[PDB]
Amino acid sequence: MTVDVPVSSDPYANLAASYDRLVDWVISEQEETPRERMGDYIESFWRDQPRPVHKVLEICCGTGLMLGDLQRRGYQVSGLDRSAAMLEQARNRLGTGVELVRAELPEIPLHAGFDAVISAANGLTYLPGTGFGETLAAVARLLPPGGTFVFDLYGHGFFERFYDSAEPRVLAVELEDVSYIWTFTAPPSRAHFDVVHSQFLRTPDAEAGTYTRTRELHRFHEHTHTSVRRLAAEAGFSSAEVHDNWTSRPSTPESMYDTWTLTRGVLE
Amino acid sequence: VDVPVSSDPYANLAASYDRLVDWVISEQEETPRERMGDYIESFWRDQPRPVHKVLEICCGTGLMLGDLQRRGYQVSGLDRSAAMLEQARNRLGTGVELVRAELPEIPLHAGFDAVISAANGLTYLPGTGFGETLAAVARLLPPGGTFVFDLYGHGFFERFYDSAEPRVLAVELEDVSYIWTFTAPPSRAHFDVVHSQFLRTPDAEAGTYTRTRELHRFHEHTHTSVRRLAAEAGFSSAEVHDNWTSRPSTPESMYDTWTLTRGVL
Ligand SMILES: Nc1ncnc2c1ncn2[C@@H]1O[C@H](CSCC[C@H](N)C(=O)O)[C@@H](O)[C@H]1O
Ligand SMILES: Nc1ncnc2c1ncn2[C@@H]1O[C@H](CSCC[C@H](N)C(=O)O)[C@@H](O)[C@H]1O
Repeated sequence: MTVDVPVSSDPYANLAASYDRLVDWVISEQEETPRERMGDYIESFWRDQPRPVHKVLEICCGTGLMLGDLQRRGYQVSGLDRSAAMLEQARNRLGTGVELVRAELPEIPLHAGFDAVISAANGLTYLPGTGFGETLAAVARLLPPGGTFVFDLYGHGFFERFYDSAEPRVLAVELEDVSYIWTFTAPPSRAHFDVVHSQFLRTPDAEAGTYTRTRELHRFHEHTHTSVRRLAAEAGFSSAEVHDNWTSRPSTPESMYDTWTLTRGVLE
Repeated sequence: VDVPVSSDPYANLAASYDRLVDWVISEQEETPRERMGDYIESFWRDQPRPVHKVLEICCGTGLMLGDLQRRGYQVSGLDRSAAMLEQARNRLGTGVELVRAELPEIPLHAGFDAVISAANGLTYLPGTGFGETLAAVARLLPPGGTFVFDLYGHGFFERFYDSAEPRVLAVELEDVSYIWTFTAPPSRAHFDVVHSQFLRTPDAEAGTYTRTRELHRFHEHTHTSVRRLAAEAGFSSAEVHDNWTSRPSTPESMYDTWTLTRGVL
């Protein structure tokens, strides 16, 4: 339909069952960092901090790809996501002993503290500026002095790559049992950035060649370096560094993904 | 999942083709039929013999023929696709002669003042059938009669077959979504596009689509080859320009427009 696709309460509800396979493709062809290398970066940062990390929360934990990596390294992990469908996959991966809470950021209905909080593979880009700042504030209240918060965002280069003309760009891939078509549009103001995620899955109990299309609107926000630094300071983080895509290289106007390392200050 | 060449690659596309052409025009530099007709008419007005009877081979759904019909020419069409010709018969009416045949066969029993082929149908012919088609067209024309057609230019093959991984292009249109995958063998003897098409399923609940996949197999005919085959067919002149303009053709051209003139016997 040429008419606009509305924003659903859970844009991942139809994707959760095929998400892990799609991640494999984004890692191969769209520079997304493997969760093992994200974990290596996170652990290296933690090892530079004076307080040891044991309890870890991931917000926007999705199907648990990042949490599963940390579980295998020996951490006591917990997850939060707004999508029941994603969390069902995470439950299968992590087992029944891991706490997984369904909540929509900036709400974090957890009272006990964590030694560290993370968010991998760009979930925080779904938050508008106001809710992003409130999420940083909520994460700060879970951390002790010196505790860390490590997350990624789409970098400036992502927005310039996929929103560079009045005419929308289209990206597609055909995988074994699913075809995806992504159409990227943004308002003239560029206040947010939309992707229509069209997914074609074979229709069960139907003649060969039959597919069911579902469409979901994924609405992204660019959080600039200057805004992230301001909101981190407001939330009570005494330092905030950014690097290019889970490496030690500087973040630049070309970066496709930015990786933020925040340290909680000493004022409660 | 490999796709073979169908006898009619356009059978599943004919019903959606005119709308797809609107998108190619707005995004892939295909020339509107009115501007192709303008170019053709300007070329004809440089010839000493007036043009009235016009045949288009690879006439498809009749978009080019409809433009010339509007201008007053007596038009005829040839295409191998019954599905495409059904659309052409709707646009042009029942009085226009439309013949189903696969080039190089042209089963017609009278000549034309001019022959055309618009929007790159002749790129589906390999070298041998392309040369035989030029020979068949020459035999429809009087001395000095002209043949105007387009081909994919060198820039098209460079743009879509240079990457280390096969290029994928896509769009969602009205009731149909397309994914195109561009591959070529190492020999580069031909150039393939797999046309993966999701078309709404009639009488099914909303969101049901039927996928069909068609192989479109293209050939690059170099300028040297075209001039050689034009000479062999009996054309005395053969000029090439960039995409239906008077600008010269270059290695960067996406579309080449050929203007051939039949020689004297
Ligand atoms: N406001 C919000 N509150 C909670 N979860 C959110 C959210 N906005 C997006 N998400 C979640 O962000 C996730 C992004 S996909 C990333 C999943 C996982 N971290 C991984 O490494 O693969 C989705 O599961 C989505 O449901
Ligand atoms: N060998 C062949 N013989 C006859 N028609 C052919 C052919 N190879 C390709 N075609 C036809 O070439 C057409 C290309 S599409 C172009 C259609 C029309 N000239 C227009 O201006 O839109 C299709 O209709 C296809 O069926």
